Amino acid sequence: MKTGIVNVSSSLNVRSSASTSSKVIGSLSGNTKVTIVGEEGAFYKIEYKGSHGYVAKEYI
Repeated sequence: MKTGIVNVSSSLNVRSSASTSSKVIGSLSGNTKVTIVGEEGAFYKIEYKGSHGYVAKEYI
């Protein structure tokens, strides 16, 4: 139930998987609400903008 808050930094690149080679695919907004839904590697799974992208958990 409890959601996580994205670290209101200044910039954050969203990948397509727990791989850097995946490259960028979209940009997420800080302070955005995301209902976590699983995790893999040094990244977590989320669902926003009707789409899904991986994000670092260490930064959050």
